[PDB]
Amino acid sequence: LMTRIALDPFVRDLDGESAALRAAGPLAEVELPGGVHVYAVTHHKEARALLTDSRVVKDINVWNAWQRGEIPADWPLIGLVNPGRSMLTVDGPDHRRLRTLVAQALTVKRVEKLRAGIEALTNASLERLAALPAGEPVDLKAEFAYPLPMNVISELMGVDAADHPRLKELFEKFFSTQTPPEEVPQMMADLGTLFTKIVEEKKANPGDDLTSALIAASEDGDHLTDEEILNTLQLIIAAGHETTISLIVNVVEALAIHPEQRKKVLSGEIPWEGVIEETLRWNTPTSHVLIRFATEDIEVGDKVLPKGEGLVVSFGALGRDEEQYGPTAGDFDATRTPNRHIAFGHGPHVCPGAALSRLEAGIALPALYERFPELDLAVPAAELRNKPIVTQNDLHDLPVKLGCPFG
Ligand code: HEM
Ligand SMILES: C[C@]12CC[C@H]3[C@@H](CCC4=CC(=O)CC[C@@]43C)[C@@H]1CC[C@@H]2O
Repeated sequence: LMTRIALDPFVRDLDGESAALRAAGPLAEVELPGGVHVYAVTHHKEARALLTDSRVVKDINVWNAWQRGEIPADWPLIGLVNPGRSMLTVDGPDHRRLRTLVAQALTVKRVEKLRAGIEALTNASLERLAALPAGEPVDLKAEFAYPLPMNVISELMGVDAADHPRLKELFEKFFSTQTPPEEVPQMMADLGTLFTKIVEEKKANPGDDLTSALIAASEDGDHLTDEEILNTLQLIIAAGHETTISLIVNVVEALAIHPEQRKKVLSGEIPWEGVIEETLRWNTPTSHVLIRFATEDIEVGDKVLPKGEGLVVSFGALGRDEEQYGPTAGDFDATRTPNRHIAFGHGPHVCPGAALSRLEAGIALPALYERFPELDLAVPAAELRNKPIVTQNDLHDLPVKLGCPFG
């Protein structure tokens, strides 16, 4: 086993961390912030295997370190490691019960119906740009990427829009490695009190949206506790806004660095669905997914994940496995045709909202470059920088000069 790798909480060099984990694969020793030792799978072939192995589980009571009360309650990463009972944290027969009404609501068919809505919100956001003074840089993150998927997923769950500025300011702190440990459990307090408030707004006045579809259904021949709903709602609002925002940003960043490919994208030669997929492989929004545990020793290539130890899937590292995609695994090629990446997961927990975000991004990007065909970065590509979020590949801002609307 190669030298232990300590995930930098300031994300000063993601591309090199990823390469190191690549080198230390298939299974690498890793240290999470606060000195917590866990292992990490960093190869494509082997990550598929562990994700479909029933010996690898989400029950934290299987974690040696947690049995032995070694994980501070004040830990910054506790939010991710132990978020409570939901689809995310259980397995096998118990899992299917919490997933099913959510997996049905986000199929290609049942999400096609939201398109009208997404075109609406995009075509608006575009109006608000250009409404800004031309010539002067704009943060494409704050003005376009952030609000769009939030609005969407708010609509989907029927969340009141007057809680947006408050939800923004809370998720900011949840993800930051530089949020002060004494501040943790009044942030989590207020998330809980925020989500409980709007769940009761829904019981009082049930709408057609998915929050209410969970409420009515539980009462008859299937499951769903008062807590399981509340936890399953946080999961859907968090996962479904964070990741997709980053996808959009990252697509825009990729086309900037690769302008020959951008030229062909804008002309139609390369279809947009190939750019979005390649961006997911090459520069996934989710660098690391937290937390599984071996029920017993598992062979992993020529190493062993010892029974009781934590496991991380390093999607960022494995997104450029040359064993999987050949010698060009390190480069953005939007035409890379057979492209069976796992940015969305594998086995039982694989993303149920893949089709939603593929849809949001496949509407919003071509809309933006139809309106602003000259749009390029306002800063050199190397000055762009990751926010301090160890699991996520999030940029701080994306300043661009729009360059006059040919819409
Ligand atoms: C670019 C966008 C996205 C990426 C890269 C992404 C990635 C992932 C990954 C890797 C997982 C697996 C978690 C694990 O195996 O431990 C996952 C699970 C999940 N994602 Fe996504 N996701 C995206 C968008 C969304 C959206 C839009 C929604 C909801 C509308 C969503 C909801 C979920 C849920 C509910 C789970 C848990 C499913 C389960 O545990 O069975 N995600 N996502
Ligand atoms: C844990 C969590 C649900 C699961 C989310 C997590 C944000 C990070 C994230 C990104 C993914 O790619 C999968 C879903 C996860 C792992 C969310 C933060 C709050 C919410 O309860």
